[PDB]
Amino acid sequence: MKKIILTIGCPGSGKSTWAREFIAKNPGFYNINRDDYRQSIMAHEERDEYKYTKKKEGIVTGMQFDTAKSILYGGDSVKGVIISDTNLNPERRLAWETFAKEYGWKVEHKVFDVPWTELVKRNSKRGTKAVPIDVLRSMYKSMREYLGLPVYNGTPGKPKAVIFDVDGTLAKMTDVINPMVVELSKMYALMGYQIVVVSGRESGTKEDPTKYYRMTRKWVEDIAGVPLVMQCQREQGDTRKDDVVKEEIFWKHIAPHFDVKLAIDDRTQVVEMWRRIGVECWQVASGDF
Amino acid sequence: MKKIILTIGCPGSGKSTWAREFIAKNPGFYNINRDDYRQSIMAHEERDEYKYTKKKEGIVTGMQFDTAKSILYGGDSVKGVIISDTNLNPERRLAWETFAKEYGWKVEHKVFDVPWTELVKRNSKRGTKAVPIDVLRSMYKSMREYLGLPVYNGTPGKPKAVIFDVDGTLAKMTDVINPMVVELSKMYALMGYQIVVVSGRESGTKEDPTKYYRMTRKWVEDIAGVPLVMQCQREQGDTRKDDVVKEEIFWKHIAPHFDVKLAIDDRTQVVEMWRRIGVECWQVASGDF
Amino acid sequence: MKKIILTIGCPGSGKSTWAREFIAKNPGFYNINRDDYRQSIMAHEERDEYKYTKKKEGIVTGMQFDTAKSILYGGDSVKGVIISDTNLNPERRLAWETFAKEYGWKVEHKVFDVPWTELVKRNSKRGTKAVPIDVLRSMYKSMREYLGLPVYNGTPGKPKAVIFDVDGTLAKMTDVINPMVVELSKMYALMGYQIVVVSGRESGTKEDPTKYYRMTRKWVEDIAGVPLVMQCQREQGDTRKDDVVKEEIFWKHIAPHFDVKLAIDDRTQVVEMWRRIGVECWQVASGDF
Amino acid sequence: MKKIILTIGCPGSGKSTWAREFIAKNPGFYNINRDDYRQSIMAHEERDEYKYTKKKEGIVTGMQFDTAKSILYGGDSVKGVIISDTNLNPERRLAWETFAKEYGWKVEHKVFDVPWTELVKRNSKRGTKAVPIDVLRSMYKSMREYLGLPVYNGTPGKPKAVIFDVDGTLAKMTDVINPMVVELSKMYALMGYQIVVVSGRESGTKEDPTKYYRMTRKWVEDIAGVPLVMQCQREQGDTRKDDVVKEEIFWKHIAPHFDVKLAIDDRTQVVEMWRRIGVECWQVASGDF
Ligand SMILES: [Ca+2]
Ligand SMILES: [Ca+2]
Ligand SMILES: [Ca+2]
Ligand SMILES: [Ca+2]
Repeated sequence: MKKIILTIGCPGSGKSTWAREFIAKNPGFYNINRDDYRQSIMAHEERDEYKYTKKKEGIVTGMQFDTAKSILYGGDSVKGVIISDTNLNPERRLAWETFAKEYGWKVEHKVFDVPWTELVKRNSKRGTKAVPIDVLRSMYKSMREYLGLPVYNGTPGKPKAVIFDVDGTLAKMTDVINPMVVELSKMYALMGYQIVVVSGRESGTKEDPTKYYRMTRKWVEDIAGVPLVMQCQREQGDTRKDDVVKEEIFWKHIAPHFDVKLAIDDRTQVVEMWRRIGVECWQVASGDF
Repeated sequence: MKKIILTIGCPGSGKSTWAREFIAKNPGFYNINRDDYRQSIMAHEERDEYKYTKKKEGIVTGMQFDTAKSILYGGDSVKGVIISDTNLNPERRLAWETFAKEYGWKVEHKVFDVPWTELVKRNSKRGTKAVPIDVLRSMYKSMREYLGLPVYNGTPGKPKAVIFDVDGTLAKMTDVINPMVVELSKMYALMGYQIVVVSGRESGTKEDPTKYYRMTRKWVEDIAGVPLVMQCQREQGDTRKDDVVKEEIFWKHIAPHFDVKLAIDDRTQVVEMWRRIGVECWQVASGDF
Repeated sequence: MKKIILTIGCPGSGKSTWAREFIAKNPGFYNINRDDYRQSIMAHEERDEYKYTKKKEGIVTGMQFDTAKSILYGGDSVKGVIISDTNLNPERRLAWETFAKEYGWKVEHKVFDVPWTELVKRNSKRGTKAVPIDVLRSMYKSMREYLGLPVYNGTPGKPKAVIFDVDGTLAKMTDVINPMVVELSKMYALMGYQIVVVSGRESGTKEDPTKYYRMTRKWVEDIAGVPLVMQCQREQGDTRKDDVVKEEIFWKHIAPHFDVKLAIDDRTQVVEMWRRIGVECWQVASGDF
Repeated sequence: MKKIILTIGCPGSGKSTWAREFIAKNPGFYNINRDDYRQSIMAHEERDEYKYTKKKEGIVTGMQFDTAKSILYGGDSVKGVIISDTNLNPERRLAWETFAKEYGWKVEHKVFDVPWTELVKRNSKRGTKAVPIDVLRSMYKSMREYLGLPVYNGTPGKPKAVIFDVDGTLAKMTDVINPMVVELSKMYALMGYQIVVVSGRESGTKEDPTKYYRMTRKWVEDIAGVPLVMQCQREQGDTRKDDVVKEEIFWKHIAPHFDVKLAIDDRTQVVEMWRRIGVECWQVASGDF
């Protein structure tokens, strides 16, 4: 049975580099792509900015299926076709499976799951064919939904709480307290909120695995006076992205003991994470690092 | 007297497009540029990512002055040279004036002041030679300092206050209140803070110039219950960027009656503005629109 | 009646620059193109070299008509479509007219006739999407056939003859004779051939309109000893390409009095011309100027 | 002693791809290049066509040595510099050795000898930064002079002769004779010239190593009636370029028994070869294959 391969990825994920790579080695497959159709029918030049239209889209979609059927109804040399689109919308993925249903073709998937941070890096350098930051975020959001990744919906029972970062949030860089924010934690203290403190600093070093955890705990507790309830920090020896560390700490140490209602941070890649998993977050300062 | 033209702009401002344009029409001038030297001495290809080095920089700087003196000490056909760099660091601008001092050349300036928002648009589409978002912000920050633009340092006397946006901040889009944030305004109400409300919505329409100001004032005051003290909104008929509107409203209506200690918003271009002028700001949600 | 515009041109003629230009101003038309389809179905990157296949072509053609019918059978907003291909093969042009026949659409033409020399200039600088020199020549050859331009088939009656250029052919640059070639003219003298001499040098200058014609005639006749029968040269004040001058001189002064059986030259652009119009030609030296 | 590496190659030879490759692995070296300086001082954009000037050149040269001395008189970390230019002019190569002489640096060479045919292939696809065909030929001509490759100056003693190709020269493609050319051989027969015939066709096949040599010899001798004196053809099993085959046959079988005064061919790559080695050649037809 001839196959129809759908690539599943956000722009910059690797879909195309793969499609060409593949097709080159597997003579028999052929590439079909929206971006290409979108540019060709406008005779656009690489540096042009395509304008969105419901009309042009229909056209483009039509061009896809028609070419699909048209290349899949050829010589017994045709192994199948690749749809190197983002394919992140489900109603669209379904559309393909149904279409391949009433013609006798199977549908396969080739995923290109790349970390948010890496997608952003490439996007910015995509240039013209780059994609706005707000659409990349949504894309990735749909990719998380396709992968099944979790979204925190709360925690019935346990007390509500606000999370605070240390570097750049409560502290400004033996640094000095960031007034307005430290006050915040103390105001959420009045209200009746539990205050969990968090930090991406390594707990300590090889020989003193808590050197920094201790130095931080001291600071927070004796210079900032943050009435915390629980403090968490990156374990010594962890070289994974801040992105990933704080999520893991949230799920394994926070989520199951608190009803998180807010998170305060400054680092963009972290703030971006809190919001994906379903946790409101306020960035207290420009943090593009 | 031969001249040495320094272009003053952030990347994407227009420096180079101008330099080539100019030189083409004014036979006699010659271009000198860091970026070019930085790429040539590494034999880099357009798509390569140059790595920063204090050593390589020295080299590059040396290449500049040497070529400067070398092209300015030529035939009486040489009108002068253009330094198409960002030239935003002052210690560097001075260096040129002193150098041109001890050789008999005058220093001229050609400014390319482009709105932040426009710089960001182009940067993202610059591709490889694009520049990280954090360095663009600093660049622009230096450009504001060179232009003399104001930076709010506070207001001795008048009462302290926090500013709140409406669309997407206090309200989520007859929309519904955004819980955590509306609570914030009320908590800053306890403390003893004056709460100024702000909005980029047009006050009203041609015939009803306050239709929206009224609809907003009602909402804020009777559904959100925000104990504001002053409400400001974009005057009907204003088609300038949100960026620009709220700054103007700040300087002409807020700054002179309040000691602003914080601003709450969600729209990135606005949050970016509050911080340039020296006003802490917390983004309560992803707002890349 | 909806229209289907076929652009007629060799690559580099201007087809695409026009299509985009047009479509931008005439909202309603849409671009369809082989090159685009050829690259998309291979997921090729700009710098890749497509490999020709009878199979892939069929595919591409199918993609054209299908999209043609598919975009021409849409909303009453669709004015028509543009086929920005070379469309130089007639069997192909016919195919379109017949197709548009059995659907109710008219076929229009938009020609982009550019001089050979200019096509070659652009081609070389086309880079990757450039086209081999032998295919450009054929293309252009088909364009001449579409324009109706003449092809010399001979001249029944008048005596046979060989044409010789002067600069770089009979003479090497008061220059000195090019031995082997001057001998040639004299050998074609034995055989029984009439020898017509030709030159792209201006006959003379403003005030002495024959200064060079005379200087040449002297040389040819008294240092080279070429037993010519007729000498022709570029009239003083003619700034048109050598290409064009010698063709005009051929048709208006040579073709009607001689049965040309060969032409000797060295300048590529001229040799290229002699052969298009149906005249054998031998290049006696590298002449890429 | 610090080194100054001169790359020796025609454009497209590989100089730059190598320089970047090298420098990346050998931290300590730095690239200096004319092309870069030539573009930077005009603020040209990739797609611009630089205009040659004796003035701008001086500038560029000055920029080289100055940067050379300037980067070679730095920290003990500087291993040396690479001059990724064509460096094909000798007066220029000398200039470097003398310069590095009066400063204490040694001069090294890194050659990039690529076949003519391959240089032409890449050039055409170089695009903007491509180089005219006439300058490539000269470049390569200088490269042959630097490599020491031979240039035939004649053969005192042995009889003079003209060489003729078969495919496309004497024959037009059991093909049919090309009238005007076959007549030529017979006319050079009168004069008193020896006629050597040559062919790039394989002599024969695996089992019949002369099948084609015989078929050709028959044709030439009994249908064209060419009064040859010696026939040479590509030995069965030789898959090297026509370019290379005929040169080898010339040096090992022709040059030492004849005083070649002309060669007739049609294939461009072959005609290009005859002329490099110092043998006049006439292309009888467009042969870009
Ligand atoms: Ca932080
Ligand atoms: Ca808002
Ligand atoms: Ca000539
Ligand atoms: Ca041949």
